[PDB]
Amino acid sequence: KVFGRCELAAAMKRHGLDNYRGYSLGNWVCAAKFESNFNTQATNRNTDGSTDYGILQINSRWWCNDGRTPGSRNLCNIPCSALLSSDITASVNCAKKIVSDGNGMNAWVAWRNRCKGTDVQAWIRGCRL
Ligand code: NA
Repeated sequence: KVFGRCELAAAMKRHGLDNYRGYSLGNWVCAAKFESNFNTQATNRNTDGSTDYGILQINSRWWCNDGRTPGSRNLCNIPCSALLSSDITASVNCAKKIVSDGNGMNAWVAWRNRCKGTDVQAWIRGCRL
């Protein structure tokens, strides 16, 4: 599923991401834009041989099982394929664990490089939430 911007903002807010670990809704929407372009089916291979899955490009190195990432963990206890669903529940549940791991949203290199310190409220502008 390719989410619309306000459509994803609503879904994230319903699933309690708005101000989760102190990160406002616009931070999450911004991260999703630059990680996946709001596409739940987005996959990208990393240089280390792990893969990033779904709207928030969650990494098989630590967070989900894809069966092809040697010496990797599955800390969200989910198949990485579950992170590609039209229903973002799994991605949001897993993202809550990631952002709690100690470095906040710096875990998402695209958030640090493209969203951090920017006017992230622009990403929820005009949305009925
Ligand atoms: Na894994």
